Amino acid sequence: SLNIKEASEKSGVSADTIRYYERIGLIPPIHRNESGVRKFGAEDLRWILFTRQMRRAGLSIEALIDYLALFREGEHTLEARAELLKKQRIELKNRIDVMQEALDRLDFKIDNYDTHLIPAQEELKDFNVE
Amino acid sequence: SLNIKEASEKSGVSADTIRYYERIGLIPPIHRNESGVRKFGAEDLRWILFTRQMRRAGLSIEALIDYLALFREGEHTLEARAELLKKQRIELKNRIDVMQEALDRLDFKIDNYDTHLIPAQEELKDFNVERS
Ligand code: MED
Ligand code: NA
Repeated sequence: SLNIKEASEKSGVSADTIRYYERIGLIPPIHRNESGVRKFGAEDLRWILFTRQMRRAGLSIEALIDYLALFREGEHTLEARAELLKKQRIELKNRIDVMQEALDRLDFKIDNYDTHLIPAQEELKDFNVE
Repeated sequence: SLNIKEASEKSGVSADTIRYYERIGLIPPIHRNESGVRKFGAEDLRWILFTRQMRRAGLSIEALIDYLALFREGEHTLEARAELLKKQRIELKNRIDVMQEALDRLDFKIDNYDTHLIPAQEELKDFNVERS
């Protein structure tokens, strides 16, 4: 198993972020060895990586906290977990759709520079009139 | 002409957000009337709308300020403006692709629940009624 410094280097998540994840219930409680120190197993690293990934994708701490809490309650929460993730999925896909509309807008503007504005050496206003 | 209240309503952007965009150079300076109040035209609204959409997509405030600055400088900056947009495009595409990775991960986990874990639980409940 890994100590926290090793877990940080492996996950690309800072040691203090890992401490925070555990304290507020984003990742399961971590084993403490005889000397009082955290020792991280494979499933701990998987929770760390999942948290890092979902947070960077915009899922809130509060949803992720709820999901781990249901997970720790065991099999009687399977249906509530599938539902929670399905709600997060729709929200995420909506965020993706928003971002893609902006990328499409940027692509249109860039095509306009490449195809029209730069060859004419004209601003869009200029060019539109002609 | 629109006033700021009209421009805020039409653009879906708060009046204080509009004032902030002008103040820091995200949108071009707005014409003032004889009273000193702002009067908005169509290109103003087009800039407010572009700014809002781009900021919401995470384009940096500093990139958008540079883009307007180039625009205001004139025709000689056209190539530099396309390069700026192209750089922002790459970075936005990368952000989207990372979000899509996360979505694929949620779908995988959701398929495991709906395909495997829940019907497994359901099958056991049936076994237990049809054995009782
Ligand atoms: C470390 S996240 C694992 C997610 C798990 N609860 C599942 O059933 O797919
Ligand atoms: Na070890």
